[PDB]
Amino acid sequence: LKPNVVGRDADGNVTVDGRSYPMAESVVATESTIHRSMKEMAQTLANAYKTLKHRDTHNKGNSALAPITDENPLIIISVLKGSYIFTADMVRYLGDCGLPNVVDFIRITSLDNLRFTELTGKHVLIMEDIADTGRTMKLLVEKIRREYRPASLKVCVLVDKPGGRVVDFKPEFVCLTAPTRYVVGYGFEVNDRYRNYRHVFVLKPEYAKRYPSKL
Amino acid sequence: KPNVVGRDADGNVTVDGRSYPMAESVVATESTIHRSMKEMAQTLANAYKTLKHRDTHNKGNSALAPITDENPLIIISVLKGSYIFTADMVRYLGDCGLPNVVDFIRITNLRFTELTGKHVLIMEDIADTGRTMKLLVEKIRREYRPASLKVCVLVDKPGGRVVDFKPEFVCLTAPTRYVVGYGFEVNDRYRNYRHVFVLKPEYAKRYPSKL
Ligand SMILES: Nc1nc2c(ncn2C[C@@H](COCP(=O)(O)O)OC[C@@H](O)P(=O)(O)O)c(=O)[nH]1
Ligand SMILES: Nc1nc2c(ncn2C[C@@H](COCP(=O)(O)O)OC[C@@H](O)P(=O)(O)O)c(=O)[nH]1
Repeated sequence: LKPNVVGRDADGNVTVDGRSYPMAESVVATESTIHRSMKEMAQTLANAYKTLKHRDTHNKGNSALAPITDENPLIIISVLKGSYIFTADMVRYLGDCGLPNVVDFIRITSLDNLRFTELTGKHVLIMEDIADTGRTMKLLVEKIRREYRPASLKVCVLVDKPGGRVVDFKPEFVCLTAPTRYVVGYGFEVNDRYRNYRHVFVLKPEYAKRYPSKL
Repeated sequence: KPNVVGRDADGNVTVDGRSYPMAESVVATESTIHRSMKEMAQTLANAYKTLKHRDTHNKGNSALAPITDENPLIIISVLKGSYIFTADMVRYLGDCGLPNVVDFIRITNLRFTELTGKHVLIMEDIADTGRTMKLLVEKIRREYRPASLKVCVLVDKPGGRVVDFKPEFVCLTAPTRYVVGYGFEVNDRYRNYRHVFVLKPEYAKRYPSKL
């Protein structure tokens, strides 16, 4: 939550706190902005699920609905790969707000299904890093809904790019909004590069095909 | 940054006012964990910074290439218990200026194919008996043939060693007890906690239901 300083070096490259980022054209959101919006999002999510009830799978002898506890946590589906840093930070923030949850990962590239089998009648939250065309999440929502029929199925995204929509999809929860540009940093990649950066940047167009070689 | 560890009215372990009824005791608070990882990031950095390996960015070049954004350090992370640890770690690695990329493998899966002649580092949450990592190391070394293959762990429990395996890099050393928090869990519970706790034995079988 430390305040970040955005500037330019002598070469004219975008710098954040003295560190130069030659691949960046501009700054979408510094680390401070990102975590501030995730802390408030955690509180938003906590308020939305705190008093909710879903099917009891801890005790199968019970027929009544059960509140969200450690026995019957919120089911969080994290979308590999870009969402793993976003998810790691968020679940800890959710813990601060006292929201019981468990995470299973799925790998989608428009492939690697869930290990969880009890999603029926459960409150499920999908954690995706970014929504652009909306195709990835639209396909994922109807797939999860058809195969499991959860009590609820909402989507939380770190970054939303509404200007790039091609289908009818709206994330219930949105941490940040970005312009219709290719962004990098904090999960966002260019052939797995720049993923571990602490800020979200607009990528220079001349860096789009920087690393075409197979990893 | 430093965390206040105490006890509430019921004798339950508390960290920063928040009670943890499942905890027997605190292994390491968030501040300690993060301090260790920052130092480990520096250790890793100084160990790979000057290293050189196969250039796959430019296959036209036959000479070895330094670790750059073109040819990054290959990091293999093990789902699921190691993703939070890996998340924090790669960022500290970014601070220390070490280019790296991460692929995940689930064991209880690698999509990267070009590890040959590359420096590879495995990020694992815990090493106990050593069986999990000894098997993973041998599999990679014969099915990818890397230039180097070292393991970095968050928690080492050397009193649990029953096979021939010693991780090159260790953040925290713990006794032979079952721990929860910060990646470690019991049936996926308590994984999101910011600290590592010794679990009460009675809580070991608290969630027998399949997820
Ligand atoms: N780095 C980066 N990637 C983007 C961006 N916008 C879209 N992608 C692709 C994909 C990310 O996932 C990883 P990958 O598996 O695709 O490599 O997300 C697809 C959904 O946004 P969609 O368009 O709704 O389907 C962006 O601004 N930056
Ligand atoms: N929460 C927690 N988990 C632990 C602990 N000790 C070991 N594990 C997990 C174990 C495999 O667990 C299967 P999974 O559910 O994680 O997939 O991993 C041990 C291998 O590293 P080993 O060295 O070969 O024995 C511990 O103290 N606390």
